[PDB]
Parts: sequence; structure tokens; C-alpha cells
Amino acid sequence: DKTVLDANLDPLKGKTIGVIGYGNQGRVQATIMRENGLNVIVGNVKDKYYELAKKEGFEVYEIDEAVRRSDVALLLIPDEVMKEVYEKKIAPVLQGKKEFVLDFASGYNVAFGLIRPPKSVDTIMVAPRMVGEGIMDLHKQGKGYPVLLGVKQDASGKAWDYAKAIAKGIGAIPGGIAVISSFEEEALLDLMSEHTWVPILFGAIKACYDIAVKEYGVSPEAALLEFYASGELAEIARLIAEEGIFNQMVHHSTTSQYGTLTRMFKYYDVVRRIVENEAKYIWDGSFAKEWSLEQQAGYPVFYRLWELATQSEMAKAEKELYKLLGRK
Amino acid sequence: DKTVLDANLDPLKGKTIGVIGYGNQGRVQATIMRENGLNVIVGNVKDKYYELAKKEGFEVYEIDEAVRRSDVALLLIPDEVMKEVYEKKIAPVLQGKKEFVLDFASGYNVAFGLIRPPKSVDTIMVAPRMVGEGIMDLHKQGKGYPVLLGVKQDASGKAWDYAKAIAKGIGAIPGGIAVISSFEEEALLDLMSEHTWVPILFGAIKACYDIAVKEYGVSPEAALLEFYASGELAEIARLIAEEGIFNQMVHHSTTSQYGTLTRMFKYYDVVRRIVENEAKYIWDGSFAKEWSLEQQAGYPVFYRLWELATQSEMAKAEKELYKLLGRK
Amino acid sequence: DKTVLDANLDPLKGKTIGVIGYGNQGRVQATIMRENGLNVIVGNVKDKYYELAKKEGFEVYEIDEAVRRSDVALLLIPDEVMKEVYEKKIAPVLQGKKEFVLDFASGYNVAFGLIRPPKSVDTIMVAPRMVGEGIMDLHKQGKGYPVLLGVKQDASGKAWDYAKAIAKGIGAIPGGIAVISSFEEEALLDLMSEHTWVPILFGAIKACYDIAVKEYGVSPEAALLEFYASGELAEIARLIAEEGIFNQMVHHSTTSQYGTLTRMFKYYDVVRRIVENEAKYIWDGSFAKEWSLEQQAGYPVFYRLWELATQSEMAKAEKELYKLLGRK
Amino acid sequence: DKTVLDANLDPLKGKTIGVIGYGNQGRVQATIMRENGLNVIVGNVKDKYYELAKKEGFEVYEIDEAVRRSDVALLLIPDEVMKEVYEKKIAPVLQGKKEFVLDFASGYNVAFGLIRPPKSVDTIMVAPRMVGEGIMDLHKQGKGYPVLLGVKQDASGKAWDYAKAIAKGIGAIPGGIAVISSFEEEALLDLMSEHTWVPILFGAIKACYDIAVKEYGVSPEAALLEFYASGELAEIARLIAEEGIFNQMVHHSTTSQYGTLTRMFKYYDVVRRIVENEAKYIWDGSFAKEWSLEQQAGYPVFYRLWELATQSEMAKAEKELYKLLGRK
Ligand SMILES: [Mg+2]
Ligand SMILES: [Mg+2]
Ligand SMILES: [Mg+2]
Ligand SMILES: [Mg+2]
Ligand SMILES: [Mg+2]
Ligand SMILES: [Mg+2]
Ligand SMILES: [Mg+2]
Ligand SMILES: [Mg+2]
Repeated sequence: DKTVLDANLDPLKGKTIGVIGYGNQGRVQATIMRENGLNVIVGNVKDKYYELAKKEGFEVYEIDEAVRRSDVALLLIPDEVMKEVYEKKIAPVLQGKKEFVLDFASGYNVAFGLIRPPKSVDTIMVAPRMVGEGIMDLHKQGKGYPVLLGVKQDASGKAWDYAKAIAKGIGAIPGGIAVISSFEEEALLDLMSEHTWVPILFGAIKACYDIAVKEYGVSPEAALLEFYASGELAEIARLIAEEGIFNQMVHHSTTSQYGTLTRMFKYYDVVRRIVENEAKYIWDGSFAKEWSLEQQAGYPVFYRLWELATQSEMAKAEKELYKLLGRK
Repeated sequence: DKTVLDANLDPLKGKTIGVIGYGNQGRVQATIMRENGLNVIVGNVKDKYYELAKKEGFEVYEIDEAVRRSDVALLLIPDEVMKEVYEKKIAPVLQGKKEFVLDFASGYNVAFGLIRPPKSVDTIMVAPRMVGEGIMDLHKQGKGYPVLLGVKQDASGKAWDYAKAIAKGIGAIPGGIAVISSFEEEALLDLMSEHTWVPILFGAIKACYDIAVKEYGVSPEAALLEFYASGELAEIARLIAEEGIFNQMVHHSTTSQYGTLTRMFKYYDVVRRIVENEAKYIWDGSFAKEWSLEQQAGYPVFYRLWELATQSEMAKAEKELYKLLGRK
Repeated sequence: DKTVLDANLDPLKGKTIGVIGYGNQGRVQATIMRENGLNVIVGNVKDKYYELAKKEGFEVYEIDEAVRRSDVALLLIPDEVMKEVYEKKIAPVLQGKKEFVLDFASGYNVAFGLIRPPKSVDTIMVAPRMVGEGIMDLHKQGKGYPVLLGVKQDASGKAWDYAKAIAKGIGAIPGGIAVISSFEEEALLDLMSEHTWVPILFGAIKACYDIAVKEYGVSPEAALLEFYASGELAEIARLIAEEGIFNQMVHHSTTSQYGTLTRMFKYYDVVRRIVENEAKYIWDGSFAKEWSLEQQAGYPVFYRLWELATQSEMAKAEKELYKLLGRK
Repeated sequence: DKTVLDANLDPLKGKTIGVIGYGNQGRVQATIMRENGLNVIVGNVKDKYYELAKKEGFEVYEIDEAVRRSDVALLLIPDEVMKEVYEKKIAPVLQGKKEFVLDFASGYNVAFGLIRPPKSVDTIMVAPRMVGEGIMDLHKQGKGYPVLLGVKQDASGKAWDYAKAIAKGIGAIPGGIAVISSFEEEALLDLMSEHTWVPILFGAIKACYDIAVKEYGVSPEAALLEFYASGELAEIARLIAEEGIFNQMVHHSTTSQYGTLTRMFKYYDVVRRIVENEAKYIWDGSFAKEWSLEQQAGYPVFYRLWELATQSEMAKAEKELYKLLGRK
């Protein structure tokens, strides 16, 4: 298979590594690889995070100054402001560099060409598949966790080895796994979830509520308990994560099993259509354009939709209810 | 008719002419009108082209400094960066001008309002219909060549005479012809080709290849020889340029003639529909918006499509083949 | 792969070869294989071509008399009159033959069953992919060129070896290549081009002209210069043949690239449909019937369409223009 | 206008004229131009018509022998067997001719390319618009009648003058008129009537009968009297020919006028569609192919449809009725 379970750690030994950004991923991975025996500096703009970063024992300079001292840089910052940070501060210093390894956690800005590093650089990806908080919950146990790897540009014949070395340094392998993939195959996946089954789920729940209340005379206080105000969803999700998606359904009643299976096979093509459309929209580079242009215009649609959703009937009722259950 | 075969050359005699840009068109036309007895300066930003330009005997200043010394300016630079060059460097000096003639080779930026010169200026067009390289191949022979002319703004009652004078200076007439037209009628035409029959041709060839290989069991090495890897296309194009489009078909077999004619009349309306749609899209100013916005967003779609086309099956096979024929 | 680069020449040495027909292919290949050390006779009906053929040093008899002296025959005559020539003159003599190799340049009449030679014969194909004139332009340079090969009927266990021997004799390999294929895979390809992208191209150009003139007020003298009366087409075709189809587009402006790519991917399915339909029409044997029946009826449709095309508006305008440019 | 009322008669004086065929048109026109002072020979194959032809005082030879003695030939024979008569007998002699005028009454075989005379010949048309019988009914009165004229090929600069001379010789002008037109504009018209309004009329009558009998309980003996077994139709046709198409309706009742006008404007587009389709079918040369192929196959469809029509219910009833009225 394409699965890597463990690999060597030598190429990073002797070099210095700069961790750009000290958010969730930055903090965690920085700490872990400081623990695995590697000299690390941190680069950040001076605010709260800078205080905490220098508190935890890391020597900190400005971003560009950190890029100069480093043979490897990890850009662990949001994808929404990385472009400007790169053009302003990193790209010049980088033109003033020799043999550089550039690692990312997301492939959005590179897959779609918004960041185009030079040829003297090894361009790689090491993408976790976690919230970021739970990686420490799993690290103290000595457990690994999964990651995706990719190489966009190789000028050293060793980029894959550097990728695996990083994968080990961050503490994902051994114990977890590491899949080799592309920048594209990562952005595509990350976006497909956000565009296909999450919103469909939310809309279906909303529609169930609306229909039940406005057509069958149900009370708002009752529909919410059944549809999402109860913790049935998280339970089912846990059983999925642990026992398996279909095997999870054994613990339910046969009536439920039958209805679920029948209707799953009944409405399958309908959603496959949607998924096809959205995946095609992404692969072509259209959504990136949409999103960049909305940023430039001032986020009007974003604003209006946030207002509509929060000022909906279901949300008002949920507010009253949570106010009543005591849940904050 | 509207066709002009030769005209006077006096209005440009006594004046100075500045040639902004020294690319293909710039170099050629600059040289020609230096040869036809006119004092010429060149304006360019300092790089390789500046070296060659001063080498060939032209006195060169910066752009703005050239606009100051000139009563006429020819903006022979790409349409993709002319807007900024105009707003930064030319428009101020031009506000500090008196009686100025402004000539373009393309009407894209003026037809759609991206460049709006003042009223003290004569705004004209002189548009060649060549690659640019072959104009010298035709000049040494004393041959002319065709051009289009247009006037957008007249403040001197002599703009057409200036246009014809330029047409002669560049060496298009006499021997060739000069059609009088609009900025709009030039942009429209230039874009219609790029949007209607070129891409349709390419897609049809691609589809022929795909179908033949994936449905009738043909080898990739064979389909390419028939469809485009042979030089039949260029031959047919030459016969079209010389003998005529339909008369060209005499040299082929009657079987070919019959099939071609029948299927040409069969599928005519289908493509007429497409051409209508695209021409309407252009006339309204929508494509200009599309293209400007893609520039502002960072060329994501451009990037992705360039990748898809080059990483297609046909392209890989063509690479192997050309590698085999010895053709580079 | 299936590609053959060079092979032996022995099986043809000791045998005699008759070249039926002395047109373009006949003349060229006859001369070449006379030069490569093979005894050759020529068979033709007595007219101008017979004079030239006996002039160039070939001994000539009537067709049947040439088939009698020959162990191999090359039928290099039009596909439109080969059927009668075969039934009248060749098939009888051939019934009076022993061990015969029959080679064709086109597979139309054999693929569709219009010519069905007996079992005592080796039926083969050697199909050039050139105009015929340029093969000499490439021969004096020692350059090869590509061909397709096929075997329809083998009664000697050596038909493929004979095919490769012929391929070498005609001077295609070495230096070029030789693909092994079928009679069907040759007729199909030759006809698909004549039915799919050539007529689509012509109709699209015609539609562009008609629309521009009758809906946007453009002059006829101007549309023609842009669409086909200029030599841009042949240039693009040459760059395709040499540099590659997509790589060719680097030399153009980014505006052109963007529009072309977008519209190519936009209108792809539309033409794929057409190509599917026409390829299916061919594979089934329907077009052969259509064409044979039109021959029998007297070419009325052919006639009328030739009239309509030549008496069209675009053609009249093109006549006036070419009359004006000086181009004949 | 394009209308010719009378013209000169000199070019035919001194020449000899051969009238190929002695049917209706042949007999009539031959006689008339013998009366107008012109030497005439007749060419026909030897049967009944030959007897009558030599009876009426014309010297008769075989076809080819008549073409040899003649400077002008009129091919007044059916369009269904003219092709073979031309290829066998006329075309050879004609290759052995010098300065020849070839006249036709119909343009079917020339418009669609089934007969292609050489360049040494003046190819003309003189097309009557009569049954042929009534031309004598109009000649004794000194009345002219209308004809159409056309020129397909001119090699003498006098073809139109020859056409008008013929028009006068046949006795159409003066008194009638002569319109100048094309071979195409004659075949098109002659066929459009046979394909559009004649069959539509017949089918509408048939449908009226069928509906009335099988859905409203009318007797067959009654429907026929109303729809066509009475002479109302011929009366209306005469009033049309004489008074005018719309003015004809004054003699009818206002109820009839109102219904007719309303329904005429109501169903106009429906039939315009049909007429468009059929005219396009003709202009392209498709019907000629259809008809030629049915001839070659043996007239199966013709046969079957003749059977179906005659063995229909309406026809049986009409037979009984006519048997009853005494009308034969
Ligand atoms: Mg995400
Ligand atoms: Mg995700
Ligand atoms: Mg362009
Ligand atoms: Mg162009
Ligand atoms: Mg062909
Ligand atoms: Mg071909
Ligand atoms: Mg008729
Ligand atoms: Mg009629």
C-alpha cells in the first residue's frame, strides 16, 4: 500500500527549524518537536500569542528574522491571511536563501496558485487530521495519529525524506500512519465535506423542524429535543468512529435499521448528483475565485446569511429552550 | 468602397513621434518609420529591450520623458498592463499637454472604457493583422499589408488624415490596404476568433482522439498522426489563404468533398447558436469584467485549466510520440 | 509498444513488383523503391501519365499484363474507380494466380467489403500519412515518415514481414515509424476528420462572418482579414505540428489563452456528441451506402451544394478581396 | 420590370431547327413555328407518333440524324427518360458539333446536374405554363400566352436573344408575356405545387369524408356530393383564374366569407412550416435523389400507394356513385 508507518529522523538533525505562527497547530507541534530533540525557534507578530510563546521557553524573533536563521519553516497560520504575510515578509528573505524546505498544513493556497515559491525550495505538505486540541490528549499516551503528505516541488531529491522526518518530529508516527498524497487531494477533500454533507445535514434538520411545526401542529419545544437538542447525534458519531459506520446500526431497533437502509438506497443518486457538481466546481478553481472576490467586496453575503440563520425561528426557539434546560 | 489604398504623408512631417514600447510591433514599426524619413524617439522601461533599442540607433528616455517631447505617441505594449502604465506615467504628462495624437494597436481598453483620455487629444487606432515577424518578411519586398483604422475622439478635424499618415509611415500602404472601422469592430473581431472557432476546433480534435481510443480500440500512436501530428492542417490553411476557402477543396478527393459539404451544412445552425451567444457576451462588456476579476483574484482558473490540459491523456501520448519522431 | 522502427528487406528480393497506377503516390513510391534496389514494372491505362511513366525509365504494360508478371501488386489509384478496375481487369488474372501479395494504401473498399479477394492471396495495407508531394521533400534528406500497416487475410504466415519489407522499400522507415493497425482503424480515422472537425471549423468561420456582418454592422472587407483571409491559421497549424497543440499557446497573449481554454472546456460535450454520432454512422457501413448511391444517382446533391457554397455571400466578398490584394 | 412583351425574330432566320419529340408540346410548337415561317425537321423514335408526325407534313429522321442537320434542338420529351436518350444518341453527335443552341421545356435534369452539356453550347430554357392542349385553343385567336425563360450557359453572347426568338416562334409572345428566370426557379416552382397544396387539398377532402362518415353518421352518398362529386370546385377555380383569388369570394354568402377568412388566418403558420420544409428539401437536391433511387429499385412504394389509394373506402363509394349518376 501507500501507507507509511515509521521512517527515519536524521535529515532534521543538525538543521534549525522555524515555526511560523503560534496558534493551535503551532503551539502543539512546536512543543512536540522540542520534546523529540530538535532546536526550534518561533516566529510571530507581537501580541498575546507572543507572550505565551516566549513564556513556554521558545526564543522568538520577528517572522523574517526567523526565516533567516532557519533551514526549514512551518507556516502554521490561517489560510485567509497567509498570502499577504508571504508576499510582504517571507518571499523577499526567501529570495535571499539557498537550500530551503517549506512545509504547509493546508494546500489551498498552493494548489490554486495563490502562493508560488521559487525553484530553489522544496515545497512539501504535512497535514494533520485533528482538531488540534486532542493531539495532546493522544500524545501523552504515546499514541500517534494520521497525517497526509505531499510534495509540490523537489529541488533536492530528498523532499519525501524530509516530509517523513517532519511527520515523525510532530509525533504523528509511529503509532499512527502517514498517507502520501497531493496538495490537490487535500484541499479537495477538506472542501468537499464543508460543501456536501455538513450543509445538507443542517438543512435537513431545519426542514424537519419547519415541516413538523408548520404542517403537523407540533410544539417547538418538542421537535428540538428529537432532532438535535438531545445528545443522540454525538453518540451515533462516536459509535461510527469506533465500531464502524454500518456495524454501528446493530445497537438500534430493526424498525430503524429497515427504514434507514431503504431510504438510504432510495435517495442515493439525488445526493451523488450534488456531490459531483460541487467537486467539479472545486477542482476547476472556481470556489477560490468566489471566496477571494467576496473577501475583496467586504463580506456582504457572509454578513446577511449569518443574520438570516441566527434570526430564524428554529434559532429563537433553541435559545428559549437552552435558556430553560440550564445549558448555557 | 471603404477601402483606402494610399494617402498623403505630410501631417507627420515636422512633428516628433514617440514609440512607447519596444516589443515586436514596437521594434518593427519604429524601424520602418525611421526608414521612411521621420524623427523617432523610443520610450521604455530599462531592461533587455532597452539595451537592444538603444543598440539599433534609437535615442531612448523614460516613458514620461518621451511623452513630453512627442506630438504623437504609439502605445505598443500588452493590453494586460497598459492601464497601470497609463494611469501612473502617461495621464499626468498628458494633462500637461496641448495638441496630442494618441494611437493604439488594439481597442480593447478603449472600447470598454478602461482608458478614457481627455478631450484635448485625438484618439485613433491603427491595427495590423499580422504576427509581427512576417511584416519584415513582407517589407523588404516592398509589399504592403492590411490594417484597420478607427477614430474614437476628434478634437482637430484631422484625425483621419493622421491615421492614414501613420498607416503609410508604418509601411502597410501602399501595396496593402487600410480599412476604416471602429475600436469596437476590432476588439469584437479579435475576441470572436479566440472564443468561437479556435476552441471548437481544439475540442473537436480532442474528442476525436478520445472516442477513437476509448471506444474503437485504436492505438494512441495512430490517432495523433491522422488528427494533428501530421502537417496536413498547415497545408490546408495555406491553400485557404492563397486559393480560397472553398476552391481549396478541389485538390482533395470527391469522397472528402461530399462528406465535408454535407456535414458542413448539417451542423451549421448548431455553431451559429454558439457564435451568437459569445458575440453577445462580448458586445455587452461582460467578458472584460470576467477577465479583470480573474486577474484580481490571482488566476486560479487559468492555473487549474493549464494543468488539466497538459496532464491530459492526449498530451502525454503526444509527448511520447514527439520524443520518438525526433521532433523537439 | 506497437511501433516498428526498422525491419528486414529480404522477402522482396528475388521477386518482381508491379505498381498499378502512376499518380502521386504511384510515381513517388515507384521511384523510391526503384532507387532502393528492386525490379519494378508499372501498369496504367494509356494517357498523359503513361507518357511520363515510360519517360522516367519504367517499362510499362497494360494493367492485366502487369499483374501477370508480378508477385506483388500495389493498387495506387482512386478509391472511387478501383472497384470496376478490379472486377474487370485484376480479378480474372488473379484467379489465374498462385501466391500473390496484394497491397493497398486505403482500406475503404476492403473494410466495407466492396473488394473481396480470394484466399490464395495475402491482403495487406501500407498507408502513408502525407500529401504525397512532401514525401520527396523528406526523402532527399534521408528522412523517413510515418505509415500504418494492416493485414486482412494471411495465407502465407509471412504477411506482416511482407508489410514491413514494403514499408522499408517505400522509404518510410527507417527514420520514421510504422504503426500496426487494421483496415478498419484506417478508414475510420481518415473519414472521421473529413466529417467532424474540418466541416465544423468551416461552418464556424462562415457563421462568424455572417453574424458580424448582418448583426453588428461590420464591413465584409474587414471580417475576412481577421477570420481566414490572413495567414494566422497556417502559422498556428505549424506551431501545433512542431511545438505541440497546447504548448503552442504560450506565444499568444494571456487574454487569448484564458478565453480559449475556458470556451474549449465549456463547449466540449457538445462536439463530443457529434463525433460519437458520426463515428457510429461510419463503423456501421452506412456512409459507404450513402456515397455509393449518390454516385449511382448522378451526384445531384454534390452538385447543388457546390453551387450553394460558391454562390454564397462570403465567397463573393472573398473573390472581390483576393482580386484586390493581388493574390490570384 | 423583368417582363418581356415582344422581341425580334431574326436570329432563327437562316438556321435550321430540329424538334426532338412529337408528343403534346412537340406537336403544338412544331406546327406553330412551321406556320411562323421557319424550316423545321422532327426527330423521333419510330412508332405511332412517327406516323402522325410524317403525316402532318414534317420530314423525319432518327434523333441523331436530326441533331446533325440542326443548329438548334428542342428536347420536348419526358424528363424521366431524357437522360438516357441524351447520353446514348445526342451527346456524341453534340461532341461532333460547333455552335449549338440547346433548349429545354423543363429545368429538372439541368438544374440538378443530371445533364451537363459542354461549353461549345448555348443552354437555354423556354417553359410554357399550359396543359398543351389549350395552347391551340388560344393560338387560333391570335392570343399569346406566358412562358419562362432562362440561360444556364452562354458561349455566344446572344443566348438571351435566341431565347426571345424562340419565345416568339412558339407563338407565346406577342399577346402574352415572357418572364426571365433560372432553371432552378422553374424546377422549384413546378415541384412546390406538386408537394405542398395539391396533396394537402386531397388529404383534407379525404379526412372530411372519413370524419363525417365514421364519427357523425353521414351517408357516403351524401358526403361526396358536397366535398368533390359536385362541380363547385371547378367553378371556384375559374372565378379565381378570371376575377382574382380574394375578389372571387364576393359571389358567396357572408357566412362563408367570414368562416373562410377567419380559418385561413388561423391555420396559416401551420402550412407555412410545411412549405418551408418541402422547399428546403427540393433546393438541396434531395428529392431528385429519392426519385432516381425509387426508379432504380423498381417503383415498389409507388405501386403500393397507388393500390392503397384506389382500394380506399372513399374511392369504392365514388365508384358506386359515378356508376349511379351515369357519369362514366
Ligand atoms: Mg477546512
Ligand atoms: Mg475537514
Ligand atoms: Mg487577440
Ligand atoms: Mg486574431
Ligand atoms: Mg481521405
Ligand atoms: Mg486524412
Ligand atoms: Mg411538373
Ligand atoms: Mg405545375
